[PDB]
Amino acid sequence: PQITLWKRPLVTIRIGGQLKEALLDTGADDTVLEEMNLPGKWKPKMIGGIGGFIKVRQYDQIPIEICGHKAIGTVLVGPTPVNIIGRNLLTQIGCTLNF
Amino acid sequence: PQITLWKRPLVTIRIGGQLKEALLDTGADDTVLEEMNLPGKWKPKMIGGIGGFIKVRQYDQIPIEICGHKAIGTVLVGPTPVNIIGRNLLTQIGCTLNF
Ligand SMILES: COc1ccc(S(=O)(=O)N(CC2CCCCC2)C[C@@H](O)[C@H](Cc2ccccc2)NC(=O)c2cccc(O)c2)cc1
Repeated sequence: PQITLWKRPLVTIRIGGQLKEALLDTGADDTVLEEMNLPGKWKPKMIGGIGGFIKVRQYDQIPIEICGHKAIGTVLVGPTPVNIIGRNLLTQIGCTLNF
Repeated sequence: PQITLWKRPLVTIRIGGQLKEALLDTGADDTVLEEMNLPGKWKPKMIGGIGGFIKVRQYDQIPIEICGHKAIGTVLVGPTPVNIIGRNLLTQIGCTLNF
């Protein structure tokens, strides 16, 4: 679809048979989800945002269906204010900015 | 134009006699610029993201040129690591997400 920006670009994603709302975030390098349980080995990681650095858990090769489009990639889990879909997966679903 | 997301969506913006590189950021409600001594009235504000909150100065009705598109609106000025063009100005240059 085409998504305008007068409202937050929130979409439904499917991860582990759970539906969640996530924000399409072109300013985010990474995909970062609020506290949740995911299967597999994780590696501790640190990432930086506007307010400083946080600790997150890195899960690789995780499938997510973003608004009907399939991705399989790195998902970070941690204390993000909102679930965000970043560039690593935006590229997988063929998302571009247009004006 | 169409901007892919393989790399950070950085573009040239103009605010007075300052050209700067800024992120076209669909995850940002508002525009946040690195510290600069803009003229006129402002109000203090706190904004939050990954890592917590920072203190900014909100300036209203500031003209910005973004990739040669004209915009005018609210700009938040403070100790951000990166210049951020938020949805308030993205809608004004006609910016959409497409996939
Ligand atoms: C109200 O206006 C706002 C409020 C918040 C923000 S925000 O910047 O915090 N922010 C708002 C978001 C924050 C997360 C939850 C939803 C709200 C915009 C976001 O795109 C930032 C941009 C960014 C990039 C690099 C360094 C610092 C910031 N990305 C990131 O925080 C980010 C960058 C690179 C890697 C990464 O893992 C995350 C912007 C405008």
